Amino acid sequence: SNAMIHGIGVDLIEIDRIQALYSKQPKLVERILTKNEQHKFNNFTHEQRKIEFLAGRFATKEAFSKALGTGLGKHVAFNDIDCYNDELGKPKIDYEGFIVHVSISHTEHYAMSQVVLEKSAF
Amino acid sequence: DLGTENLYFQSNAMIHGIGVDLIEIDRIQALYSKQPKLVERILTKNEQHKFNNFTHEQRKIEFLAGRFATKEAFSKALGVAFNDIDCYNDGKPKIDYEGFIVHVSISHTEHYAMSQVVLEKS
Amino acid sequence: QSNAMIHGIGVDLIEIDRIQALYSKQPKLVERILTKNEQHKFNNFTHEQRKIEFLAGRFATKEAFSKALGVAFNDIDCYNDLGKPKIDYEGFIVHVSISHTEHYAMSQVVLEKSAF
Repeated sequence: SNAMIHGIGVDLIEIDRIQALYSKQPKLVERILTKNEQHKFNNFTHEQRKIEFLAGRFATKEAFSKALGTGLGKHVAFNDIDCYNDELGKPKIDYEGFIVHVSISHTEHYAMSQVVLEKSAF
Repeated sequence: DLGTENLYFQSNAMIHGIGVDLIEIDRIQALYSKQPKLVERILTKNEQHKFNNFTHEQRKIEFLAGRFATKEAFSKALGVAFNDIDCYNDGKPKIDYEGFIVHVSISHTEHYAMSQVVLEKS
Repeated sequence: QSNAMIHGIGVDLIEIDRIQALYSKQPKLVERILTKNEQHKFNNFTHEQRKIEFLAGRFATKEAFSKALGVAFNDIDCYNDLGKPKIDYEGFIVHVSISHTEHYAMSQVVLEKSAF
């Protein structure tokens, strides 16, 4: 554990899969998003923006899990990873022991997210 | 120290920021075909020279789409006009930006272009 | 050289259909792409769509690694440790991540410089 980066993660998600499931099970939102993220999700005036936000959050959490190492990451509830936005709108995640770097991108049909977990200490 | 909230000043991070961008090539094609002059707002002179010398139209649009994704990913990692961001090739893509070490990678498929950027402070 | 912590990064996005076509047409190319270890996993998949998916992810990983480095594809052994994908290459700490959807596979690689 001499490396300064603990791990990296990336996840690509088809918007139509998220849309399908949200339509088939609206309580999907409560299973992926924190209360804070739900507040945001419910505040979007446009349904397509809601689905994009949800897809981006799902991809981000999957990327975060992959950066941790799936063997550990699968034990972290989505509800416990709060991806919030700073004052410039940049996505952020706080997680003790790391400096978490996140980036999200959207097209009409896909959402993707990248996470790099930098170690906070030597 | 000094009692400032300035994030850059206080930061102990090795990575300054990361950025990813996914672009649908069809959108770039549409944009170019119905507004060719915007290429002057996206590409530097050297990039335009290269853009203009492509013999095949599809490779021309791919180059543009890849540069658009790169400038967006760079912009997101930095936290600067696109036509002042010169992404050149060693054939590795690279961006020189005073004060930083800029790491870039670009990938293309038939329908999508993507780029990722990681910035370290010098 | 440089005082940089990172040597290079790479990303590759690949259309699954293209890999499907490659395997259908020229199944012998797999031995030029996959290491013997990877071929073992590949051969062990009982579901056709999941083995093409595995192949596509490994092709993207080799492409991404190659781009980050700036080595033969079948000499780049990507194995799983907690299930995290890993590649050993002397001089670096190789960070890798792979993602799949129905139609695309992608991989990203960050080559961190080792303070030996």
